[PDB]
Amino acid sequence: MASRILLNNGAKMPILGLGTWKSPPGQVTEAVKVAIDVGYRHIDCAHVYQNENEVGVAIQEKLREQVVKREELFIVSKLWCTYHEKGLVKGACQKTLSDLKLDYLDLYLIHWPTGFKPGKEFFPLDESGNVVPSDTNILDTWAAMEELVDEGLVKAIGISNFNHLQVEMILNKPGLKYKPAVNQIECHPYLTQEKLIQYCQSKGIVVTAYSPLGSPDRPWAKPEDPSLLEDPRIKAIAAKHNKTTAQVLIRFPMQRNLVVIPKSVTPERIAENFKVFDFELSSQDMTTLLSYNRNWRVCALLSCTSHKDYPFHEEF
Ligand SMILES: NC(=O)c1ccc[n+]([C@@H]2O[C@H](COP(=O)([O-])OP(=O)(O)OC[C@H]3O[C@@H](n4cnc5c(N)ncnc54)[C@H](OP(=O)(O)O)[C@@H]3O)[C@@H](O)[C@H]2O)c1
Repeated sequence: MASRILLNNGAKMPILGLGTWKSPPGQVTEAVKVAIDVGYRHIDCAHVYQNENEVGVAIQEKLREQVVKREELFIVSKLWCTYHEKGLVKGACQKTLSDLKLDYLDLYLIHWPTGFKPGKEFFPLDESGNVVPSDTNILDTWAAMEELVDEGLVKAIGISNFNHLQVEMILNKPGLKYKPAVNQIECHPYLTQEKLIQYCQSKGIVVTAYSPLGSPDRPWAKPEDPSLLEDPRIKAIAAKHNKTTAQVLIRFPMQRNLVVIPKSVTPERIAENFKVFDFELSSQDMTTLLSYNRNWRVCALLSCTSHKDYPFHEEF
């Protein structure tokens, strides 16, 4: 298992990163400092997580402390849906850069294919509860992303939560200047994503798997929901390999040539989750884990199911 994957912009991306959604602002600075101390070189961020300033304090301290060089870090952030307009993308990117204390991002993603009305609210509502869309389409927002590469603000651009028709729309864009480097999608044994992964990989797009542990801290969790970390079948694979269930769930996407971004703010778990470069799941184990697919999503963007660009009506 090599530690980095080559992207279609010629840069290398670490295959294991630290997620930061739901990491409290008073804990995430320590989480990121611990992560860099124990070997993580990739941090996954987003403006909508409301904690980039605190992530940036950790990054800056470790760069100042010469624990790591900027060229060795791979920092990812994401353009939120209320900034898809051509004239707002640069300022959104620069706010993220200012918060993270960076003068460039390694990778900047369109967070969702759905544009929303600009304004202070991240989910602007009509008086009945539906998301108010933007009329800007995915192709014009992609051209604005391409401008960020040409201005030196980001080294690579990509997409997140795009279905295969939407990836194809980008690839078929008239005048396309830069292909997406990455599609970041939910992926774990209950949402195995074979068709969309195959498609992206065949096009040279690297896939990043989010919520690899099934996001047990997601806000909308219901007791009745399936639970990866408690599934006795997965616990049995882990026991056979003398690893934790989380370590099996992180190694699984790595062996599919995916990048994976488990989140923790607990120092012991941050270190445990990185200790996945020293064992191998067999092909039988991989096929067994794939067999647990049930098309179950943590993140279904349920307030946006009538948006023209809602991604999850499509079979993949
Ligand atoms: N592009 C998108 O739309 C999108 C959507 C969702 C997620 N993401 C990204 O993907 C990252 C990961 O997904 P996620 O945050 O949904 O969830 P996740 O990584 O699947 O699970 C995080 C949860 O697992 C717990 N945990 C971590 N390591 C553990 C271990 N070794 N043993 C037991 N429990 C453990 C964490 O607890 P503690 O933190 O308390 O330790 C937290 O409650 C996000 O943080 C974000 O960066 C992106």
